Amino acid sequence: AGFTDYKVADITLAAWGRRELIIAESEMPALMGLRRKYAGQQPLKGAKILGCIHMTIQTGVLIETLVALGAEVRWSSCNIFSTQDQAAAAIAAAGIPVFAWKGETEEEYEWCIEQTILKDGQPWDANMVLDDGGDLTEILHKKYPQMLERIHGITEETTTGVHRLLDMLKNGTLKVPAINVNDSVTKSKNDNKYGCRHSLNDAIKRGTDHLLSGKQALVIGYGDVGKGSSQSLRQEGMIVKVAEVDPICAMQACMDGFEVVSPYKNGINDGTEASIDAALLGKIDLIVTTTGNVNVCDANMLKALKKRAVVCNIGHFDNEIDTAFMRKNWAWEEVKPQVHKIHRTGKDGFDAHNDDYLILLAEGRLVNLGNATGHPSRIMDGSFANQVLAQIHLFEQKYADLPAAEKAKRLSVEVLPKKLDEEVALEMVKGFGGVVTQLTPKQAEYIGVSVEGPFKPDTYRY
Amino acid sequence: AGFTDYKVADITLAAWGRRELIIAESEMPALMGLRRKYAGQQPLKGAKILGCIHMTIQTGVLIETLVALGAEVRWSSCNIFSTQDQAAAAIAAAGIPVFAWKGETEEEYEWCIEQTILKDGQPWDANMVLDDGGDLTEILHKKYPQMLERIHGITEETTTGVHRLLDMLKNGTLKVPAINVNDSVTKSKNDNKYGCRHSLNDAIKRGTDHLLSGKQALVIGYGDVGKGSSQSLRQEGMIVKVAEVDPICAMQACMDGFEVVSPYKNGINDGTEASIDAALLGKIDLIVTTTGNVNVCDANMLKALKKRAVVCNIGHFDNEIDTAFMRKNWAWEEVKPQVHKIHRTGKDGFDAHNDDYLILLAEGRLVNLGNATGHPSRIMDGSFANQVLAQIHLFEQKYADLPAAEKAKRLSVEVLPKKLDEEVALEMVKGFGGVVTQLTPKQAEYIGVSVEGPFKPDTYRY
Amino acid sequence: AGFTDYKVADITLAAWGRRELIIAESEMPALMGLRRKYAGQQPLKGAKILGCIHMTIQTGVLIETLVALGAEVRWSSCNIFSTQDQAAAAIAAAGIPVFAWKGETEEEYEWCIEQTILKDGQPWDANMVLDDGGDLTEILHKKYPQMLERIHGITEETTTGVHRLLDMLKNGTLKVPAINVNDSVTKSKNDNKYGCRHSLNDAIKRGTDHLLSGKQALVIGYGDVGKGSSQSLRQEGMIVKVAEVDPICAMQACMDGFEVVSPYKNGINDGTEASIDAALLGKIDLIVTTTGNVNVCDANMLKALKKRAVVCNIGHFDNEIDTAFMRKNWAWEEVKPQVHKIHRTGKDGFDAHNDDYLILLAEGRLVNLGNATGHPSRIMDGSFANQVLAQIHLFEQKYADLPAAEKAKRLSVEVLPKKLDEEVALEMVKGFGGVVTQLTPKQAEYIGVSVEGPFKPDTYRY
Amino acid sequence: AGFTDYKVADITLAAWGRRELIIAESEMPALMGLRRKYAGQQPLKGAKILGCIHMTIQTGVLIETLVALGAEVRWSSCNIFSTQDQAAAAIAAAGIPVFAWKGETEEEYEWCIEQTILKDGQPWDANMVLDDGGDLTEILHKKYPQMLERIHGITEETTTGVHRLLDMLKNGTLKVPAINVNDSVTKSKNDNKYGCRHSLNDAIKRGTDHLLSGKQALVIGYGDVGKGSSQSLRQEGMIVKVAEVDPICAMQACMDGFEVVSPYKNGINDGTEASIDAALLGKIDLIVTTTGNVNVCDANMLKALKKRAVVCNIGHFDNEIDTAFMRKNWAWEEVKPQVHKIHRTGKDGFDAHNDDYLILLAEGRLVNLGNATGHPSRIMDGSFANQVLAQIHLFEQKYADLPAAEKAKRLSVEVLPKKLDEEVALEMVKGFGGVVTQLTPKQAEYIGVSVEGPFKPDTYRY
Ligand SMILES: NC(=O)c1ccc[n+]([C@@H]2O[C@H](COP(=O)([O-])OP(=O)(O)OC[C@H]3O[C@@H](n4cnc5c(N)ncnc54)[C@H](O)[C@@H]3O)[C@@H](O)[C@H]2O)c1
Ligand SMILES: NC(=O)c1ccc[n+]([C@@H]2O[C@H](COP(=O)([O-])OP(=O)(O)OC[C@H]3O[C@@H](n4cnc5c(N)ncnc54)[C@H](O)[C@@H]3O)[C@@H](O)[C@H]2O)c1
Ligand SMILES: NC(=O)c1ccc[n+]([C@@H]2O[C@H](COP(=O)([O-])OP(=O)(O)OC[C@H]3O[C@@H](n4cnc5c(N)ncnc54)[C@H](O)[C@@H]3O)[C@@H](O)[C@H]2O)c1
Ligand SMILES: NC(=O)c1ccc[n+]([C@@H]2O[C@H](COP(=O)([O-])OP(=O)(O)OC[C@H]3O[C@@H](n4cnc5c(N)ncnc54)[C@H](O)[C@@H]3O)[C@@H](O)[C@H]2O)c1
Ligand SMILES: Nc1ncnc2[nH]cnc12
Ligand SMILES: Nc1ncnc2[nH]cnc12
Ligand SMILES: [K+]
Ligand SMILES: [K+]
Ligand SMILES: [K+]
Ligand SMILES: [K+]
Repeated sequence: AGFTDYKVADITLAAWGRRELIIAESEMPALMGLRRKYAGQQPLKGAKILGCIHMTIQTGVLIETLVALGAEVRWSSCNIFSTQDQAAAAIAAAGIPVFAWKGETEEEYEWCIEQTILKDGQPWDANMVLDDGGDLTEILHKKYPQMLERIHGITEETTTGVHRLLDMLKNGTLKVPAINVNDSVTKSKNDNKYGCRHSLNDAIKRGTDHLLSGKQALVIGYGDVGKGSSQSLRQEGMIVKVAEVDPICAMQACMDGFEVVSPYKNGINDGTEASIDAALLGKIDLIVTTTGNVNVCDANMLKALKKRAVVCNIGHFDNEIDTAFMRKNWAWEEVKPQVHKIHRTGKDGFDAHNDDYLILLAEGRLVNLGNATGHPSRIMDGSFANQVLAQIHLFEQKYADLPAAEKAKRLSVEVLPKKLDEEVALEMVKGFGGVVTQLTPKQAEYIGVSVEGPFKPDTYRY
Repeated sequence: AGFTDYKVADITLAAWGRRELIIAESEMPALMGLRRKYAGQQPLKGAKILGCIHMTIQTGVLIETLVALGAEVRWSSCNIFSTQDQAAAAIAAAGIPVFAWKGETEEEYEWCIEQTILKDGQPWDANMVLDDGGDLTEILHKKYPQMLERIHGITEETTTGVHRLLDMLKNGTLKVPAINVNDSVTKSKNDNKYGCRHSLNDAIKRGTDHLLSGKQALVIGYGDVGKGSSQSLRQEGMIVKVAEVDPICAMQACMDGFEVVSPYKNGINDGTEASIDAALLGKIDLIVTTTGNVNVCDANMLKALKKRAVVCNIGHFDNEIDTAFMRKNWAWEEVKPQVHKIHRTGKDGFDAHNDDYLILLAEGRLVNLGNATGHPSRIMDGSFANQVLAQIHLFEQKYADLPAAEKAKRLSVEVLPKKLDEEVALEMVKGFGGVVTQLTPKQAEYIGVSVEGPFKPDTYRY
Repeated sequence: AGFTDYKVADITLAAWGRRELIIAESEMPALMGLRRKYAGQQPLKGAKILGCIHMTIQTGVLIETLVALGAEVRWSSCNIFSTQDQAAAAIAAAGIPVFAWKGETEEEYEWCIEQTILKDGQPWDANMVLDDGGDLTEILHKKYPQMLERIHGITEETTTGVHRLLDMLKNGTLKVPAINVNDSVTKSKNDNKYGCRHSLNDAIKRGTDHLLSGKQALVIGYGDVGKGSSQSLRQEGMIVKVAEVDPICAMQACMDGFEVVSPYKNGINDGTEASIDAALLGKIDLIVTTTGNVNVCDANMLKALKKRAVVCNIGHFDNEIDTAFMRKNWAWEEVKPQVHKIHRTGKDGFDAHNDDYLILLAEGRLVNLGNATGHPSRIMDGSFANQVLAQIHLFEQKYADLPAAEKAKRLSVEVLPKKLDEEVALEMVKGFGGVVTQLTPKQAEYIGVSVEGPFKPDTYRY
Repeated sequence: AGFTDYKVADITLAAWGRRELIIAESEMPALMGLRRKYAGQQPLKGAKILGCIHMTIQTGVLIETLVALGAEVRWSSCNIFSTQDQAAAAIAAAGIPVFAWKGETEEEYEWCIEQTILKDGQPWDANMVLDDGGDLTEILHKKYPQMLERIHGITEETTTGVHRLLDMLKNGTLKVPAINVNDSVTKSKNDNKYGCRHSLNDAIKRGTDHLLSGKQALVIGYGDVGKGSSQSLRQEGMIVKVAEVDPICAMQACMDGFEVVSPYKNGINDGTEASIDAALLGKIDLIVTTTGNVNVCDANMLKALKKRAVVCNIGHFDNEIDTAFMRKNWAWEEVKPQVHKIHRTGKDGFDAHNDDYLILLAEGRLVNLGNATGHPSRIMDGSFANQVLAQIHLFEQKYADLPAAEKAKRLSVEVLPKKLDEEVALEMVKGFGGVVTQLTPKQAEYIGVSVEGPFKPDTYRY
């Protein structure tokens, strides 16, 4: 009962967090099916996992699934605003080291990751990594390279983090093999698209309580997150316009019934105020960045936006919006946590009744997790069942224990095989009460598949 | 001008067809852009293309683009009901050999393909093949192998035809290389999905004029065609249920807001009447097959359907529905072309006032093309720009002229490169008036792409 | 068998029309329930009904219901393009006088109405009137006032016709009592709104085969027809803008997720070209008029529309669009019946390849009936069950047989009582397989209604 | 300033509340337009308003508009869970008597109303009443008749309160005239419908964070609230079924694309368990009551619901659900405020891991206000502009000062005139940036209206 190896906002929130974990378990059949399937086998016995992912109720169910399969863990959040304090409390109260609270400073964010890496002031004997966005992976490679000599693999959650892993692999700087969890269909579709459909409008309502119907939105990007975000707004009755640099994604937006526009005249972002389509931006009530890119809602765009427009970002990092420009030039009036009016009158105080402001959500950080609770349990079930399978695979592979010759042929970034992707999906469908049909032998022969799958070639896009 | 090398329903429909071709050209900017870009170069000069694809207005613009780039062609439809007679007439009146009419018998269908293959009773000097579904490809391999010796390639339109090509490649029986046109994103995720969204409800309305809002539909399959078909019906207000054998596609259906059901109890299709979920099928007003598989709307399902339900197929071939069972056992009352009441009372004549019938559309053949006009020009623009690019590529490669050892290195089924897919998409977006944004050099570096694209890795699923 | 008292396009279409009538009966449970309920009673024995309403399959079922209840009728269509020739043929072949074909001239339209009014060159002994739009009503009042001395009532179908009846009543020129069928909920909602949702996109697809998704629409008006029309387009993925003069209707459009715009700068229609919002009109691909008003798509709007935009009208009369201006100034190229390219280059012939044209559907007449088949049977069931009830009521009232004192207290325009409106709706719900719940006595007492209804006060708006 | 005449949860929330009021003012152009138009005239100078309506931010803007026009007020909430504590704090900190907090007991709820009625232990000098649901109106009639002698009128917000007023009028017990604010179009067809569309899914997400897409809902009722509620869930991807006793509303549900079902076999609610459609209720994941009626989600329905279904009510009063049965028989586990697991195992404690529970939101009280923030400011703008106009009208009429014979002529429940309804709507449309078109004199004559409106007859249903 003398557990002290944690730091959370308020340990007394634990009972509430535990009640929400018990509900979440009932919403996560793929993940809880893995718990039941592998509990006796203990496939993660001896695993010591450094985890860095949004400390939500859903991540709590992931953590306790890893522990139930035999692992020890040390946990932090991968964003300063995404922790649910009741989830962090419930995990700490169960005797699991977690360093996470909603509303960390940047210094506290780094300190939290460091508290997972170090145990009693010395490097923990970690041997597995679970990451979301690549921050823990980067810190280990830059600051604790000796620890990577003992680590069998990294399982990376998100599009931005995979990009960072691939840059390291191309540069010969990745030191351990990784699984790209993002690119399972039961992750990328379910989480990146459907999760944002549920949680974007949720976060905007909680932050502002604004009517969305009848108002004008601009969604920057139309990848998986942009697709789900645009739907989140369109289904509420917003008039949604979409920006894109990828003409295939822009084609999908047109065919999906959106008008495709650019913030810049003729799409040319030459850096001048003259290039901004001021007429377009002057009619926009809400802008949402979804790109994983840098400065896609720039200073000149922010200057041109309609008065009282809402500005938010649902991509991984806040630099999608030039919030640095806003910090330098405009006065911030906090409405409530994660909601700020940015007064474009200047930086020297503000007029509480000034009409020329923007509303920035979550200080430009991931808005669904910052102003609401991120994706719902039944969606995160897919992503996190993938994470568990990937942790099992890399931990059983034992890369750190292999001779150097075996290591060279295994230093890669891989995806989960389609058969496992299908098995996760089947458990998700059953959670809805859906009934999948079984092919007859003649039908399986006719289309050239096994009755048990996989049902599509690896090239299939769904 | 003394041209007689054609067979169509009614040559006097040519002027109407030509008016619709001129409209369609204005709806097909990618295809007409290729005409403008390549007309001076004449990249298909010397090409002699056997074409087998639905003889619609959209196919007319494809044909005339190939001719405009230097090709000569001989053309037939790939389905007995999909020709638009005014399109066939306009092509024949332009001096282009075409053998196609709406409402062919099976014998006439085979004769029409044979009239493209033979000219003046002897093999035409063909050197290229454009196919949709693989029927012409199969006839050439089985009956005209000497002609394949001089053919440089096949460009195949559709999922079913690609499967047939891959079976041949794996068995060592494919004799010329092929391009899988289906799997461009501007084909598969445009034509297969959005095309069916436009044209399924269109065909049902033309065939029956039934209100769809408030009625119950069952869509068999949730691949690209099943996704577009379900949306076609849901957007009209149908209550849509979806069946699937692929749990990933079933998961998408659930997350897209559909109830996932099986015609069989617990999904087990064991051939007994007892396996049919009679309560489910007894409530269905419309069943649509979308699978490319065999007997997915089987005899026992047809016996169990609600009285007066509509039965149709939008997959390539009619054997998705057991129409043979219906021909053997039940009396067919033609309402009008491509609309039959199937009287479940028996086969010995019918009672015009019997209440126990099903309405079968297009005798189970592709319903969008059989009962309406298939996909609209602005969607087919994508598929057919891909076709032209693929014809240019295989014709310029000149496989038939290669030595045996070089043929061996090039005998493959390939897809178009992503850069070309993006260039097609860009023209389509411009056709909507969409404006694609250009990355700055810093943004392109940040995400690791060229400013000119491609913007996604080949693994990206959109 | 010597029946000659009719004029239709082609009597040989009768068997096809009869097959479609038999299907339509199965889609019209309220109307066929009235047939079964009242057949023995013959409540319309002795009725001699002049009917003027779109001679569609649905009107055929109405006609034969009146006849089955004892009436004699003489029928014409209320629009030159709305007849379905197979329906007119089936009615004529059954021995019922009908004068109607698709594609009448204005002179033929008037001649057809006159052939119902006259029998053997003399006024028919008509005693009831069923009208849609008020043309027959107007002709009787202006040209055959003596016939109105024998007529017990008029049952008027549509919003425009009711307006005309109310003007006559206010002016003391209406000569017989009328029932406003339009304002039953089972008419106005079902027909005016839902019918247009089904049939507007249907007609545009049949006329043009244009992709609608991703394109820009302007719907003029947001009453019942404008609401249904906007939904017909939005559900196809159009980007729909709405114009209105009624701020309450405009508020609904905003809340329904549409941008509300005016063709005129600041909404001020001063008659000058300068007042046109040329930037707005230059981006519109489709304009649909829904108002029942005059010149809502005027000459200056037509001049400013985007090249190749589609122009159509779904209100009752063609004068919603200034087609007279187009006839005077621009060359018309017929694509096919009810589809014309209007070449804005001038009136002296046209260039078949000119890019500066508009596509006008149905020459500006009701587009759903002109280019498709109007509303579906299951929707028209509501409107036409109301018509039958209203004919029974007015015929049984016997206004023409009353003393002058009784006539004065009965010269009114009335609606059907709510209890009958509910009974029609119940039969419609049952046709969908819907199950209405029965209030318990305690619940009925709690909300202050009878268990049998009516369930709402007459002020309720639904 | 020494003000103590209030009771709120926490006065230190005032500054947050004031920030949200200032935002809400920018979202409420009709209400703020009334403030600007009437501030100089002071039409409510001398008004002393007892107000009983949900103490939200939106109600704060209403209160301060009344005060800005000259009124003094004493305020309470009309529901124990609907107060936003920061709104109550901001109003109290402005020196306005308010007695309201989120989470009142029933005794506290009654005490709060009593603190508005009494000032310093004696009747306040009230002369106007603003009510939502009729509780304050009932207390005044039953317990404070002498106070009603000096009250000029009641302005009643909601359907349930209007029903109570009409019952009193019919029984001869209503003592002062009333305005039915509910039945303005800018109230009923804005607040009742669109408000629930925004706020129902909002409350469910905040209370449970459940994914809604792909799950089964049953909405009891399809009036204004039921229509908006069904849309709230359907737009999230729920499979929504609708129950109704009114066949017209049921017909609308069918035509809007919903399956219409009854909890009872054949719709017969005879009080036996055998009458429950157990198969139907066993598949429902969420039930929402919308009726204003009693016991529409009864004890037998609650016993039959699928395990872990969510149960909630968005009608005015909690007796739509038999929560009394649940309090008597089943154990309640509080998850967090306004979220309880109802364990169907029995009442003698509960098992935290029991799978057989229902999730009840807001203890069966109005869920949008109990678990979220009710309707958004831009929707409440309409309702509350109507409230202000109604207060001005009844206060200026001065009923309490009239002689008995004149009171008799004015004792009524009336609605606001259409012209005012349109003027409210126009301000709302301008708030979206919408542009209403002005009729030309010829067009106004053609349809029989004034250029200034009203544009529709009083019978028009929108
Ligand atoms: N908040 C969440 O819950 C959540 C969930 C999943 C992923 N993410 C993050 O969201 C981001 C996007 O992820 P994704 O999976 O959608 O990636 P994606 O690659 O599928 O899509 C990003 C899109 O942005 C477009 N884009 C890039 N630069 C642009 C610019 N300047 N203007 C317009 N469009 C531009 C690209 O063309 C691409 O289609 C990543 O940072 C990812 O880590 C967040
Ligand atoms: N009519 C058209 O215009 C049109 C357009 C494109 C393609 N097609 C044809 O439609 C068919 C489908 O093409 P696609 O691109 O959608 O292929 P696809 O592979 O994307 O989808 C077919 C789906 O059917 C499912 N399926 C197979 N057997 C099943 C069964 N017994 N029950 C339920 N689901 C089952 C598969 O799991 C798969 O997801 C092919 O024949 C293709 O050639 C028609
Ligand atoms: N084609 C069909 O099947 C069909 C069906 C029903 C009715 N109708 C006809 O459609 C028309 C409309 O009927 P409705 O029932 O919708 O009537 P409605 O009164 O409910 O709606 C007409 C709307 O037009 C608006 N309007 C008038 N002038 C306008 C202008 N200049 N600009 C913009 N908006 C303007 C009005 O404000 C009103 O809301 C009538 O002519 C009716 O007879 C046609
Ligand atoms: N929560 C909110 O923000 C909010 C907003 C407006 C009104 N309300 C309240 O919601 C309730 C409904 O208001 P409304 O304006 O929609 O009223 P309404 O009269 O328009 O609709 C109620 C509907 O319930 C139906 N109904 C009655 N008993 C039924 C039963 N046993 N089963 C099924 N259907 C049944 C009626 O037929 C009717 O159509 C009222 O109590 C009102 O005060 C709440
Ligand atoms: N609820 C959630 N938990 C963890 N990671 C997430 N990413 C998005 N939503 C999430
Ligand atoms: N199908 C139809 N028949 C008759 N009148 C109509 N009005 C609209 N559609 C109609
Ligand atoms: K969550
Ligand atoms: K077509
Ligand atoms: K029809
Ligand atoms: K609110």
